[PDB]
Amino acid sequence: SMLTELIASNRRSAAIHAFVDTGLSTHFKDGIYVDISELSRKSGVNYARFSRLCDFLVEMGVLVSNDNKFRLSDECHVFANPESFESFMIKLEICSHYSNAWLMYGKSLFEDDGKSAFEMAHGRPFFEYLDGNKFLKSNFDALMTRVSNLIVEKLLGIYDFNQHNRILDVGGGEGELLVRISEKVKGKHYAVLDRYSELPVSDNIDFINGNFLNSIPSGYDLYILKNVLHNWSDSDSILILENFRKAMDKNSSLLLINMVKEPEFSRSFDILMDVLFLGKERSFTEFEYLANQAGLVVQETKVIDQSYSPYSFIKLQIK
Amino acid sequence: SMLTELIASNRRSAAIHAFVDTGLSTHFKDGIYVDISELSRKSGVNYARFSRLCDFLVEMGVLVSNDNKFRLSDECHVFANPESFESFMIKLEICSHYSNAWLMYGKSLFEDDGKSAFEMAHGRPFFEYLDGNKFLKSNFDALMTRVSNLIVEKLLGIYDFNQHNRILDVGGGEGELLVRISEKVKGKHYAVLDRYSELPVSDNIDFINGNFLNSIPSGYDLYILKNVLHNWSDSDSILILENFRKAMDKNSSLLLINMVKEPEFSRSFDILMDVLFLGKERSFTEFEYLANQAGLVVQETKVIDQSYSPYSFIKLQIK
Ligand SMILES: Nc1ncnc2c1ncn2[C@@H]1O[C@H](CSCC[C@H](N)C(=O)O)[C@@H](O)[C@H]1O
Ligand SMILES: Nc1ncnc2c1ncn2[C@@H]1O[C@H](CSCC[C@H](N)C(=O)O)[C@@H](O)[C@H]1O
Ligand SMILES: COc1cc(O)cc2c1C(=O)c1c(O)cccc1C2=O
Ligand SMILES: COc1cc(O)cc2c1C(=O)c1c(O)cccc1C2=O
Ligand SMILES: [Cl-]
Ligand SMILES: [Cl-]
Ligand code: NA
Ligand code: NA
Ligand code: NA
Ligand code: NA
Repeated sequence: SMLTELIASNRRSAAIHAFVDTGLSTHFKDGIYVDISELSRKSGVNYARFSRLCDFLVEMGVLVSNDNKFRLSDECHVFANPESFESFMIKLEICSHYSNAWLMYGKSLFEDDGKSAFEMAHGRPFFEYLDGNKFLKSNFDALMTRVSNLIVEKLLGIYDFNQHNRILDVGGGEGELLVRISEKVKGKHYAVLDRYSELPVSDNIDFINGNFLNSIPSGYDLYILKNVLHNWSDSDSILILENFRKAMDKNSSLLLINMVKEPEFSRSFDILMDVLFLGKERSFTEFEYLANQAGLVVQETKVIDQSYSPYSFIKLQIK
Repeated sequence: SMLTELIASNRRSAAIHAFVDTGLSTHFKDGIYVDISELSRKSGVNYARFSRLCDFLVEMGVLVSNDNKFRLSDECHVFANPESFESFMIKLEICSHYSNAWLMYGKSLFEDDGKSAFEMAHGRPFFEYLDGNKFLKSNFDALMTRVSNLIVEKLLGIYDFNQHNRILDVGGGEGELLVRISEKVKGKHYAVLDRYSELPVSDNIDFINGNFLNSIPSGYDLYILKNVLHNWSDSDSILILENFRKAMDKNSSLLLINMVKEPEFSRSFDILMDVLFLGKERSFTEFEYLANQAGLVVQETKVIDQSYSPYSFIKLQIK
């Protein structure tokens, strides 16, 4: 029935995980039709049991069935690429750590101790836990790198980065957003601030071990804060933006770049942010309120279209 | 995007689990519109965070919004009743044991040692593992009891049980099917065979600790095997049906009752049976083949429509 299949939504995620995480999906590059008998002989996957998984993947629209063969659907071409953001998303979505966090979600709703479902499961908040877990950290940082790579071309197209001299990407992770910007916009100073036990190394990138809850370093005319605030409470968000306002002079600019809450799109990500961080999706208006409270003003507003989600682009300056 | 929401199908299951497993759904009995402010004050659930969950549950069609209040959709009325099959399905669907089984599914497809994804995760096959896990055993047996209770009315309607005298339900679990048949079909001898560490007690029900892989007790004129064969390989299924043929005389009948593989219905359950048992869903044709190979012939076939799945009713007799 519709309802029992809704209850069993997890089966769709777990099916995709088996198909993509094993690397079986990498045999379906360039929309090629795959004979499962041949794939079974080449890969050593069980023919009868994988054929049954392929029938389910057809039902979900991941595979297209023709002439006793299967191809990826046009939109699922990304599953053939293990470097795609969707491949890294699949690795994490139903990993044990996320699963066990989701199992504490119900209980998390009856607590007001500021402990995420993730912390209730694993004993530390998300990013603190990732310091001790290479699987989660490597794959999460990899995922953030892939979605950074996807938006950078559109970002360069809607904002003049050439006007700026000193650029700091705050919570920039592996720092791939600025590495890509630095390749198109030459002759600037490029710095990336995050939590680093060992500093990353990249050509003409200054990696700074820091904490945006404590302080943001002064002496940059461009600050970038991309996909950070949705990991934080309203109070922690205001604290971060206040730390920016203190670090900024009259001429400096802050680019607040985030996935933005719109009524046309699914709320599933809003619930994941609650489970992992006690974070939330915010509308442009809700972002603007937090900026105002922190003593910042909106100079420019733009919407950037990504395949998976709309993005708010908010240029901020001190009042 | 549709694709990222497909990858994140698990979030739908986890949201329903948080809503139902906490008992919050039990505040929505009799299609009543609930004020979330009042529910938050009464239950101690966080208002803002539960309201966000309610928005996701409306999106999924579990909740219906009117006048800033929420009711269960008509089909989701079952979530208000903690004794419903749908409540027990929710409890098990994303429990840690099922999740960890699903995470071994990919690896299971490359092995041919007869070890299920579940056994690979947990160290024993499903039913053996349940002997040492009260959470899994009690909830699984409860789920089977609820779905037995749902089918009994239509089953009595399509077959004359009054013609029989000695009736054995094989792998009958808690014995709910025969207990319900017994209270509408009086004056018979009722027996239930399963794997019991302690024999259940029920009025005029003979509970038998047995093993249908080894032997079925003879002398019954009606045998019932409901929702067993989908837990077993084709070879183990033939063995079970062979043990019936040995136990049966000319006059005895075997009612093979099972969820049946139809093209119109989802293959998700077929994949779950692979993960948990190296089992599978079968068409009437495939069931008839197994029966024939065991030396049983089809006397009559009927289709029983249940809300969640179509059922095959197959009356079998010795050659
Ligand atoms: N207290 C803190 N100080 C600095 N960085 C922090 C932090 N807590 C979390 N972070 C970092 O914040 C980042 C959030 S994920 C976003 C990464 C990057 N801006 C992008 O959009 O692709 C992570 O890299 C995490 O390590
Ligand atoms: N070797 C074995 N011998 C007997 N019963 C077995 C068995 N292995 C598993 N079972 C039982 O088979 C049942 C499968 S679930 C089906 C239960 C019931 N017939 C119903 O339709 O609701 C479980 O109760 C399980 O304990
Ligand atoms: C916990 O996951 C995230 C944390 C972030 O700070 C930002 C993103 C994510 C995501 O999981 C994510 C995703 O799964 C798909 C597309 C984008 C993102 C994030 O930007
Ligand atoms: C392990 O799960 C099952 C094993 C069975 O032998 C029969 C059923 C199930 C189910 O999980 C199940 C379900 O989740 C929802 C409706 C029916 C069933 C079974 O009949
Ligand atoms: Cl997402
Ligand atoms: Cl089901
Ligand atoms: Na719970
Ligand atoms: Na189940
Ligand atoms: Na889970
Ligand atoms: Na889990």
